[PDB]
Amino acid sequence: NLAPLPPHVPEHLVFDFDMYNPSNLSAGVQEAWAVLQESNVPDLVWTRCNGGHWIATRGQLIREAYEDYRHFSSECPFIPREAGEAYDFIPTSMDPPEQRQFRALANQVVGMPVVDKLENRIQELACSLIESLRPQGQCNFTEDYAEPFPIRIFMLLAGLPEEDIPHLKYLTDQMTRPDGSMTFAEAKEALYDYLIPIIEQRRQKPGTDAISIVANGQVNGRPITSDEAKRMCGLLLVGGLNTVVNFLSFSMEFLAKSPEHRQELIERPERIPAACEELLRRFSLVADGRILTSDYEFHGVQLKKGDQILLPQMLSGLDERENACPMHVDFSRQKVSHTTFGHGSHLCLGQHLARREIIVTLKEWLTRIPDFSIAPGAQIQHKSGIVSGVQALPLVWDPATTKAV
Ligand code: HEM
Ligand SMILES: CC1(C)[C@@H]2CC[C@@]1(C)C(=O)C2
Ligand SMILES: [K+]
Repeated sequence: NLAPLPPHVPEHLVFDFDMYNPSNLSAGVQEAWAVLQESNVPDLVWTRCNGGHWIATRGQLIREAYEDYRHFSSECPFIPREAGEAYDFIPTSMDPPEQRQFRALANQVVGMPVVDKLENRIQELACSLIESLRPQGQCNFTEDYAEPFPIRIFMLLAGLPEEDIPHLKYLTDQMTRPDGSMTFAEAKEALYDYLIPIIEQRRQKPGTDAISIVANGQVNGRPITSDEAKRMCGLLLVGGLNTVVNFLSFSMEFLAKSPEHRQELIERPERIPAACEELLRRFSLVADGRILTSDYEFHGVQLKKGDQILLPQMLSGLDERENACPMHVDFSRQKVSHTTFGHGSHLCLGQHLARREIIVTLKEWLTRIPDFSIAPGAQIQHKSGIVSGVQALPLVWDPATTKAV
């Protein structure tokens, strides 16, 4: 159902795009979202779907809005409104300068230093998972690697039982790609019920894991509260279980269909970091937004206080104004422009971990399984939401062409 058009919204700016089920989804999710950048669509439109909200379609506007937190607040960053209001993760639900201290603490646990420290376990796991698959001559990448690799590394960092992964993944799936079984608030409360006793125990008997570090951290001179700890940890769980996990599948689906791109990285490995960046652009997958703090005219459009605006991080790099031939993958672009990891004060803190996991995957997989393809008769399907994903990715290969190291 489309929501009634608000009086202040001109009819020529309406474009009923459903971020949870785009029309051209069969052509791939990024392609489905790119229809918003066709010549028939204004730079800023209003969709009546999911309660009704604005959507900035150009990199220029997305960057702008993400910078101007005074007008575009993180307080209600998710669509639909019920989700945006229930969303209380730290520091994502706060605007500068309040998020400052909280962002610093989260940085201690998932920042650059920590990624350096865990580099060996990351390399270890990738190699391990891949050496297991190698002889099989086939695998469902989404469950055999995309999920275990990033998630187990996160469980290791947070000090959580790998036994809890299925329960935790389901809950985070409901917060990014809702299947209807639970509302955001319900998924959040279940997640919080899981976290609370664990935070309690670690505040009493502190450890070296991320949860202990956060739970016993200091924010602005005083100790962090159990609630604040819970809200930051809730966010870490989502980032850990529902980001790289989804992205790896888009990348590997592409590689499975691009023999020439695979060989290119095999021959010239020094290019992998650039290829990681290019894949991050072409297969960007996040889309959240902000809320108007007051009436405001943005690029000739009258925005009303309380209006929600989706600022798809995914679109900036697909914008032909930012990158020529945006849908083409070219590992040697002189500049890969994108906002895949966000923009503004909330720029992703886990980006260093994400890039390491991606780069390690690229090199390690290609070393052992240089030639692979999508299973014949496989119909790959994508799913859309706050973070898009791949339903399943059936891969097949000849073991005789692979090699152990
Ligand atoms: C492919 C990988 C990833 C992508 C595309 C991604 C994307 C994003 C985006 C777009 C934002 C900003 C959202 C906003 O402004 O409202 C963000 C923030 C954040 N990300 Fe990531 N992320 C990735 C991986 C991770 C991982 C592995 C973690 C770690 C668990 C993580 C933790 C965070 C945190 C804590 C923030 C909040 C920072 C703040 O509010 O100041 N992310 N991420
Ligand atoms: C939008 C995000 C990818 C970023 C990290 C996890 C996520 C869903 C958030 O809530 C902030
Ligand atoms: K909120």
